[PDB]
Amino acid sequence: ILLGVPFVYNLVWQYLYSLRKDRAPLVFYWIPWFGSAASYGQQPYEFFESCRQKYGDVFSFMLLGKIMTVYLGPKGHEFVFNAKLSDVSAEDAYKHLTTPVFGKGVIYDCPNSRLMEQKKFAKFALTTDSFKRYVPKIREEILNYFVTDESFKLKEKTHGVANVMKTQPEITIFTASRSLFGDEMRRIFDRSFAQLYSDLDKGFTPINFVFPNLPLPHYWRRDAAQKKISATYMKEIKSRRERGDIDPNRDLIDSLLIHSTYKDGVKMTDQEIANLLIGILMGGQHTSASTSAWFLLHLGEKPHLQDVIYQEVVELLKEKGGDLNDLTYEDLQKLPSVNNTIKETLRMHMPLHSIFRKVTNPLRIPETNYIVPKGHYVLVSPGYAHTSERYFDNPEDFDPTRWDTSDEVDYGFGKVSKGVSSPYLPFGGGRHRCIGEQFAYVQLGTILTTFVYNLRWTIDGYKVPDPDYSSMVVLPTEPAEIIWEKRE
Ligand SMILES: CC[C@@H](C)n1ncn(-c2ccc(N3CCN(c4ccc(OC[C@H]5CO[C@](Cn6cncn6)(c6ccc(Cl)cc6Cl)O5)cc4)CC3)cc2)c1=O
Ligand code: HEM
Repeated sequence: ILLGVPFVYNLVWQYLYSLRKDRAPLVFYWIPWFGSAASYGQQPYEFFESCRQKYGDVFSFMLLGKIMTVYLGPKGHEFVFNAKLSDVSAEDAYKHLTTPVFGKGVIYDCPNSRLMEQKKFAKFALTTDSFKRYVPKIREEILNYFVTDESFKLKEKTHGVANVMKTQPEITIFTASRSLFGDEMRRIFDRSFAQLYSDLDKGFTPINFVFPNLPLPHYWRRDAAQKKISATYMKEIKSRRERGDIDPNRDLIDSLLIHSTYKDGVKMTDQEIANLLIGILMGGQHTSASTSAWFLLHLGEKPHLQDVIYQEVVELLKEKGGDLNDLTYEDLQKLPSVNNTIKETLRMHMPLHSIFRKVTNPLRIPETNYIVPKGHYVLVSPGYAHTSERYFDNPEDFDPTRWDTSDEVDYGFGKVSKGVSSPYLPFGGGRHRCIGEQFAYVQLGTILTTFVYNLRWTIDGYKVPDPDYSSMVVLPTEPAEIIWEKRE
């Protein structure tokens, strides 16, 4: 009867909290501590609506013992994405997840001042010039999946059925490796190095937000996975240092080697660079492999859209008389089917759905008397707004064409926007703004252009998969496959 005992107190307390006209409204739930982890972790945009139809734009909900004050729409964007440091912490929300996976010292295992420069150091491999050297590497890597991978084998076969839960994560990590990390880190993925990243993934799971370490196999296998992979990168670092092979514009390992001394002259360690390398590779590999998976599916549901984005690239190549191997970075900038498709795929399917900070001193919510106390979490969600009749009409319609017809601030890593209020914020905003956006459109952009150029495909049933949210990012439920045929 320690069933009534918690029930009666958590129940009676749930009503207690109703009183305070200074605390945002809270969603009801029957389980103590567990809260709405059910309804939210399964379909959270419905859940958001199922709360806005009741409470408007501002509200809260329990989540595995932790409070999550929400704020929808461009006003929520300003409230969380642009909070300054003395009220919200982005590390105190993302720490227990990313750190055990990437390693100490970097990303969220350091103060914000540190993180700001790591994002600056990174950006030295993310320039207009880098992207020109990456396009053909990324492309040729793709084509090498098309010819050597059992899902395609385009030099033997002419029709097939490729799983996008396999093709895209492998193509994504292979193209990221080959371009960001260079040829030896890519050649070393022949080995089931991949198995080590599989071991690292299975411990990069939302459950880390509460259970980041406990004595289980995939926990210790993740710990060991991070140790083996950093030391691999720590080995590439040492081997190109002592070789004198540090080329300040080529890879991201280079660029990180050069620039990795802080404002106060303090020096990132060899492992700290390796960990940050791990985070970068893993973060970008998830969010990019997802987006290419979806725009592969959606183009298979509306195969007309492969033909738009196809004819666009042959008009450019016919002006160059130069085949696909002569399709450059600046040519990506002139193919708006590709970019709007990616832009649309990111509207319909932003990879992160919730975005947290934790509250570090009481924070007054604007035009309310609600104050978030030290202890609760804030949650923006550019995703809700990405698929609301409020901000886009026919959010259901995968419409790449819909994309036709404030100055700046620099927190540390180059100039970003001061404006956060756009309904469309796939890459976030503020000091935690993403730095791989333009890079992602070079990847997704070459994946996409290469696929369409060689492959025409459909998806059987014209049923686009339902989305899953068990995981760190949002992915199609399998069987998520594509029925393809060589174009020639
Ligand atoms: C398991 C039981 C089941 C019933 N259930 N019950 C509840 N839930 C649930 C709850 C919460 C969540 N999540 C979803 C994921 N979410 C989340 C994911 C990523 C994230 O990322 C923010 C930061 C840290 O990681 C990166 C991701 N990234 C950004 N750009 C590219 N990747 C990041 C930033 C920088 C670097 Cl270097 C790497 C990375 Cl990974 O940004 C924040 C929140 C938290 C809530 C999912 C399911 C369930 O599945
Ligand atoms: C389509 C692909 C991507 C999407 C949709 C995406 C999304 C996001 C979002 C929403 C944030 C803000 C998180 C917050 O404010 O809480 C963010 C930040 C970030 N992203 Fe991306 N990202 C993508 C690609 C990448 C890639 C390829 C990389 C690395 C090469 C990367 C690295 C980062 C980093 C380092 C941050 C900084 C977070 C911080 O400063 O705290 N992202 N991203």
